[PDB]
Amino acid sequence: LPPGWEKAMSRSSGRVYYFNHITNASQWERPSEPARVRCSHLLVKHSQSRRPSSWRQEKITRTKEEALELINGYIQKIKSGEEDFESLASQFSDCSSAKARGDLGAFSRGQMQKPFEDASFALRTGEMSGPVFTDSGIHIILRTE
Ligand SMILES: Cc1[nH]c(-c2ccccc2)nc1C(=O)O
Repeated sequence: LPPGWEKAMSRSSGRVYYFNHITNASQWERPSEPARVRCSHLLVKHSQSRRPSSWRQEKITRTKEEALELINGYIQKIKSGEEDFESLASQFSDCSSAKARGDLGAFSRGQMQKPFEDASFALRTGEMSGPVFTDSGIHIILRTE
């Protein structure tokens, strides 16, 4: 299986699924290095973020756990097709890239927070991460190129 991916057992179904420990993605289907990738993200900040402030809210007070709960709700809606990623990034991301539907442009290794970068380089084009934790807060990442 590709970088980060491991086979696991579903705790509800007893069905096998696949989990990626670098991107925190999980899916039923079995899965399948560029100098550069392009990603969008949706950032949810919490009270322990390096800067507990954003365009959305002068003082961020939600807890880390309450942030993870928001992130998980947004991932469920994205995966159900109830909302799309760009639209949740625009409305709800605590990063100023929200104004570009979360798009960060192309970057190479050596530029982003390491957990952010490793998750980005382990997604294939089109794929979305699970919750990715950095000092900025909690991220959903979409690799677009
Ligand atoms: C406002 C913001 N954006 C990001 C970020 C983090 C990883 C990748 C791209 C942007 N960090 C922050 C921060 O305020 O800490």
